[PDB]
Amino acid sequence: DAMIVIDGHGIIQLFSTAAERLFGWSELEAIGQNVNILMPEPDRSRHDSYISAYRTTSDPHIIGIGRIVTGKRRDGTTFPMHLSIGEMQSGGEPYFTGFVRDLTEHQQTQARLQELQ
Amino acid sequence: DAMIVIDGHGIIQLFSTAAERLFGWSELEAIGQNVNILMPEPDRSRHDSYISAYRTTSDPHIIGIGRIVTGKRRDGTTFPMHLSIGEMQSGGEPYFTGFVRDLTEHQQTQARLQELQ
Amino acid sequence: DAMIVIDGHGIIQLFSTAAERLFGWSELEAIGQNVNILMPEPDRSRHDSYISAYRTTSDPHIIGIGRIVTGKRRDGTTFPMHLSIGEMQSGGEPYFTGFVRDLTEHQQTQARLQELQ
Amino acid sequence: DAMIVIDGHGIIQLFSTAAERLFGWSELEAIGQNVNILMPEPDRSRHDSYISAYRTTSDPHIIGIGRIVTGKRRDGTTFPMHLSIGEMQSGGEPYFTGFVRDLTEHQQTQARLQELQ
Amino acid sequence: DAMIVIDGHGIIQLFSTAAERLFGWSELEAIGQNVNILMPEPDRSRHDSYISAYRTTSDPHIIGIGRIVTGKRRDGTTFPMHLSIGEMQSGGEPYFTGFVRDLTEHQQTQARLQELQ
Amino acid sequence: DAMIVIDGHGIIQLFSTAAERLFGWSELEAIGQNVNILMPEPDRSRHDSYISAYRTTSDPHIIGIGRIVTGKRRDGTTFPMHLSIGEMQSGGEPYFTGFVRDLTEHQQTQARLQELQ
Ligand code: HEM
Ligand code: HEM
Ligand code: HEM
Ligand code: HEM
Ligand code: HEM
Ligand code: HEM
Repeated sequence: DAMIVIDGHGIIQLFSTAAERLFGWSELEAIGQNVNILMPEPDRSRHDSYISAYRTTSDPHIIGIGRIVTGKRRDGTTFPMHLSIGEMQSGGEPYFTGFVRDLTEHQQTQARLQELQ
Repeated sequence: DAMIVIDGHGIIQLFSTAAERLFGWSELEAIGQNVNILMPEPDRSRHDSYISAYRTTSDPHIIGIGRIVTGKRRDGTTFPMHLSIGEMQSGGEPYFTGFVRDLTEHQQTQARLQELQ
Repeated sequence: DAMIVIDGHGIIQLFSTAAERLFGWSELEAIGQNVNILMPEPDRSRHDSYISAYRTTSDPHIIGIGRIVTGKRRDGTTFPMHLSIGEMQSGGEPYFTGFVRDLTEHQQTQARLQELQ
Repeated sequence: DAMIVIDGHGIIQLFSTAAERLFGWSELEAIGQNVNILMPEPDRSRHDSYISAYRTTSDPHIIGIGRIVTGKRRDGTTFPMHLSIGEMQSGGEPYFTGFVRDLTEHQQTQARLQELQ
Repeated sequence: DAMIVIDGHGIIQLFSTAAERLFGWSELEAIGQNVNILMPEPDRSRHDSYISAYRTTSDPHIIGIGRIVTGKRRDGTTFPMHLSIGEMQSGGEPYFTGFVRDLTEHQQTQARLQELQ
Repeated sequence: DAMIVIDGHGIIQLFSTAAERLFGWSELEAIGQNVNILMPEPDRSRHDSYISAYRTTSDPHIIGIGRIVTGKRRDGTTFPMHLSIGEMQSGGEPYFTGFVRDLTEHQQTQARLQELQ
């Protein structure tokens, strides 16, 4: 699956090839942008508050738990995806790694089985 | 899973043992019959048009894509199944191979999990 | 997954560690109790009749078939689980083995994919 | 896979259907016999010492670890199998559960791949 | 995996796309050729005798059993593969279906793990 | 599995929790060290030449191919592992991501099956 690394403020630092395939942004396009560009509203506007809340409280909601969420492609289409977040440290500052698993195929098979009785 | 081979007009040429188990027709019973006997209406009556449309346009809908569809047993019961279609040539004429995966178990587990809250 | 063994009257004889983790009862707590404590009503009150009906008729409903059912934890929360039942004999009397697979994760992933369009 | 339950002295108390298929002994034949009948020498003669050593020291070698060992069928043929052992208590005495996974297929595929260059 | 269909004399009748990828022969190249071109000697020269022996005796060695064998590519390189054979009838004559699973990756991983201690 | 990120000179920039578990080095201990500390000789001394050779030639040996290699823990024990390498760019410089899959379990099961006939 796809891999993204962000700094303590949600800025994309590293964007894997698979992330380019999934989200539609090239590495140069994605790096330097806030990770919130990869999700729809309301999560998009709230994303910084999610990171800030974790830095303040150290209380995890997805970190070490995982969660299926809605992601957004550059073309504006949305998709279901599983998200796991790793916490790292480099040069005195926090960095977060995001592993993204596209569940579009799963969602469609399930809806199709439901739709066929 | 089950395997069927048809000629360019939808006539069953080869019918595997697993196809006999799934559809309820023996090989001798199935061979020489149109593949449309394995599906309910409206697909059943439209099936020849689907094959003819592909021979004319060469524009695929399931070939090289795959699709979950409703199949029909000889006893008249229907079931969800995944279908993949391979295109072959033998003695100057087109033949199509169909690989069928019975998704009855999957559909029932899913409906049951949904029904139990 | 979890394993439980009961006598011909539904009394728990053996309760695996994994069963302790899933149901919330320790082995000493569970042993000597009727297996009906592991399920909600109406199955709970009917459970003895299910065992008695099998001893009389020898007609199986889950034995050698399997079934997804709702189980109940000691804290009173319910969960979906797959149940397989094995039939054994020891010292002239019937014993039944129950293999339990927790499908909570499966049910939640499915509901979540459905809820996200 | 196969399931066996023994008392604190290695006597078979319960023998699943799958264990009957794998080992070649029927449930009535197996129950009341020492579990050592299911393995070749030298493990066979040493088996009681393995159980006794655990009761004395409480130091596990397979319990909670697992191990691939050589098992023996009634017809005298041997096979590789994975063994996991669960420890239980019933009516003041220890009982042990053995889950057996036949690895014959695995061993043969591996030897065959090795033998074909 | 790859699929091939032969007549009662070992002549290739149908050759799937995946078979073209695995063996190196195109469908037109393969059709009309004996299936023995897909294996090295000594199996190659003996192959007709294997089919003839089955037609005479009806005693199976791979049919309904399966077997890992050495296959051969057009470029002359050999590889390990699993073979399953289905028996069919069409227009009064026997046809055989061969499902081929390339085990090159498996063999190499295994040899590599062995070579690294 | 484990994840490591290095700069264009083999210096560890990010070291995941799973990498800490596998290699035995904490993140602070690993960061700033050359990736060659994670492998035995001769690869260890040659590692810089492997990276330099890729920067010069752009000719891949593991990048986009994968390879099972011998890794080394801090305690000095070695293990078989599968390695996949991703190539990234950040702030005008190349970075490489390494995904490490511990194959110790696989190697031991295989050796054990071989050793038991
Ligand atoms: C692309 C789609 C994504 C969506 C829709 C999403 C959404 C969310 C949500 C709902 C939360 C928790 C808020 C709460 O429940 O109170 C969260 C937290 C967080 N996310 Fe994202 N996220 C996405 C991607 C990412 C990625 C790729 C990373 C890392 C590279 C990341 C880093 C974080 C961090 C560091 C937190 C705070 C820690 C925590 O609450 O566990 N997110 N996000
Ligand atoms: C048994 C249940 C089946 C059902 C319900 C079914 C239904 C369909 C549908 C919906 C289409 C596409 C029409 C469209 O979207 O415009 C199609 C096309 C086609 N099917 Fe079937 N099919 C079945 C089995 C098979 C089998 C077993 C074969 C081959 C042996 C086969 C051969 C073809 C061919 C050659 C086409 C045209 C190519 C294409 O559109 O990709 N079908 N079928
Ligand atoms: C914990 C949740 C469980 C639930 C909700 C449950 C429910 C049921 C149901 C619905 C039936 C069949 C009644 C019918 O369809 O007519 C049944 C039968 C039976 N159950 Fe349970 N069961 C549970 C656990 C167990 C366990 C762990 C065992 C064995 C240790 C067990 C032993 C049996 C036996 C012996 C029968 C009769 C045989 C048969 O009908 O196949 N049950 N149960
Ligand atoms: C059938 C083939 C079997 C073989 C070859 C085998 C062999 C062994 C070996 C090698 C040990 C450890 C001795 C040591 O390393 O010091 C052991 C221990 C033990 N085994 Fe077996 N065993 C078999 C089946 C079983 C089964 C089915 C059970 C339970 C039903 C069982 C119960 C135990 C117990 C309770 C111990 C002592 C606890 C421990 O050392 O972890 N064994 N066995
Ligand atoms: C390409 C590599 C292949 C090799 C090395 C191979 C080798 C063999 C061997 C060793 C036997 C059994 C002889 C014996 O043990 O006495 C056999 C039998 C047979 N094979 Fe092949 N085979 C290959 C492919 C195929 C394919 C693709 C088909 C069908 C399309 C096929 C059809 C048959 C038939 C019909 C028999 C006789 C039935 C039986 O003995 O079970 N073979 N082959
Ligand atoms: C820890 C055990 C490792 C071993 C034994 C190892 C060994 C090797 C070997 C044998 C080569 C290719 C030399 C050749 O065949 O000519 C290579 C190349 C390379 N490795 Fe490592 N490696 C390890 C870990 C890593 C990690 C974790 C990374 C990245 C974070 C990495 C980055 C690279 C790069 C960038 C190349 C050059 C590109 C290429 O040849 O494809 N290595 N390594």
